Amino acid sequence: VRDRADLNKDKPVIPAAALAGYTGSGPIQLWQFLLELLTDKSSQSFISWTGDGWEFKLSDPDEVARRWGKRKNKPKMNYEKLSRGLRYYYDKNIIHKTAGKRYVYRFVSDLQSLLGYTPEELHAMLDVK
Amino acid sequence: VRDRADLNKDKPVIPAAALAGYTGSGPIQLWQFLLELLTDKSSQSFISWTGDGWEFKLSDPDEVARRWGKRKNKPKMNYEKLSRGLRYYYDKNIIHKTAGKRYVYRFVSDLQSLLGYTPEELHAMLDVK
DNA sequence: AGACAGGAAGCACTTCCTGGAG
DNA sequence: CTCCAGGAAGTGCTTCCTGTCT
Repeated sequence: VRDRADLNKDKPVIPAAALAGYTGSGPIQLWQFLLELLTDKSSQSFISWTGDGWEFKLSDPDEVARRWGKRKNKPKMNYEKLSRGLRYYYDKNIIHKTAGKRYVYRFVSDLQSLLGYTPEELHAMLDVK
Repeated sequence: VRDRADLNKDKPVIPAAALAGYTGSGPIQLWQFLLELLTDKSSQSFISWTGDGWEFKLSDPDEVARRWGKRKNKPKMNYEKLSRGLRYYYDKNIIHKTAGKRYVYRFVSDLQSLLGYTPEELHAMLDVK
């Protein structure tokens, strides 16, 4: 059995650069970035899936903001501003706020027809219940 | 003498990403993009310094646009549009258009005191004139 | 107080287009 | 024609602020 296919490795399952390159959507966007962090085993301490579908929660809001800023060269980035970005998604039907729960948002389920992966397949690949 | 791990190889003398990080100017901008290609030995075939100060020339506009498009994930990018972005630099005083010379522009923001380099030195680190 | 909704203004283009000069 | 100038509209935030709830 020479032809070995040991899947991927230890890198974000859905990296932002590739997603954005694939869709030719322009420079990387906030939701694409959060998607990368979420499909990456290591990032799991400051951002994770709540287990309920596409609902995710920013366990440590500032760590996520710090990286968002470091990624776009916006040193003064933080959650108060990062979140304004999310609120604009409410109309564009991309992400919605999970009312009543601190730091909790949910992608619209149509992300599944774009990614090709099911929230459950993604949960499995990583490790969440 | 092992401490001879001191190179000056084939990587841009001024990467756009690092320049942006150094200034914390946000996503890579077009003028930073062209700066990187101009300070990269391997790109002297489609874009290069004309030898007069910071005057540069797009010897192959389409290749520059293509590359520009690939950096920001905008596959439909062409010179027609890249040059529109350049024109918006006139009122911002970042670039001046050499009149009577196809595809020739000049950086006019004070690049020397921001990069620390000199038109001459950069000309030296490269083989231009 | 911090989380959160959304108005307002600004930034750096990207995309479309009229129009003028060589 | 192609280059080139610049108007006008739109995107995806970034930055700032009022106001509400909790």
